[PDB]
Amino acid sequence: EKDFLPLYFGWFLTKKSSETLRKAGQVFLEELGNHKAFKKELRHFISGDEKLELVSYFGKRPPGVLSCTTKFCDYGKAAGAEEYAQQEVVKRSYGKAFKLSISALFVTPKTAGAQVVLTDQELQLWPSDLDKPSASEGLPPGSRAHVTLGCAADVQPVQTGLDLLDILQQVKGGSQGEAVGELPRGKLYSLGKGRWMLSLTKKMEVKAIFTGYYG
Ligand SMILES: NC(=O)c1ccc[n+]([C@@H]2O[C@H](COP(=O)([O-])OP(=O)(O)OC[C@H]3O[C@@H](n4cnc5c(N)ncnc54)[C@H](OP(=O)(O)O)[C@@H]3O)[C@@H](O)[C@H]2O)c1
Repeated sequence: EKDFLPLYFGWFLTKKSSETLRKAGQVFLEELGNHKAFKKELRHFISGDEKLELVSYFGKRPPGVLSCTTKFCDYGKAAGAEEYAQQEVVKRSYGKAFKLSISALFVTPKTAGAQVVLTDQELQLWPSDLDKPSASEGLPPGSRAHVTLGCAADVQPVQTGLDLLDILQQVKGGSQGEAVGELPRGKLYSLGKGRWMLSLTKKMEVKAIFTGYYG
């Protein structure tokens, strides 16, 4: 027989970079929740019902260290998972160190995350797979790349990547609007339908190892 694969592949940030980014994500959620322009849009954010504390709202958080997922394999059950694992480049890079560039932080009524911009070599570790779900269109590859920081209670694993994909798809169409504020890290935007994106002024470099997760 052949040996079974991980739940997923990806970069797994260092203790430091996880701690460094996790705290940075949590400062953002308070700055946002405590922002007037934000408090103006709770009607589009939730359904019913006062000021909301986003850090408890996104109550489902990463147990330990943060990670950027490349290919979710589900132990071989997922499509293209098989071809993706035998790629030479995936085998070349398994165990190698990497640095990732976080260009922005976002929030929607479902997820909080951090956009990841992959380099050209890192993009080679991105699955150029056949069966793109509606969102992938239009955006350069690797755009889906992110790190999950939080999810609302009843939200499913895939949504974080889709939330970012929907947002970028809108910036694509030029519906960003103008920056409605200058958060301490950078520029803020309201995209409607309870969507937001902060474009960091100095992009955050985190160090990580490309490996697989089983658990
Ligand atoms: N013994 C245990 O059971 C144990 C112990 C410790 C921790 N855990 C946690 O339990 C989790 C198990 O995974 P899960 O049930 O949360 O999600 P999952 O479906 O098992 O997938 C795991 C990861 O893959 C990504 N993913 C999930 N669905 C996807 C899809 N349709 N397309 C692309 N990527 C997808 C997500 O990463 P992104 O959101 O980053 O894209 C997610 O964090 C692990 O993440 C681990 O942290 C479990």
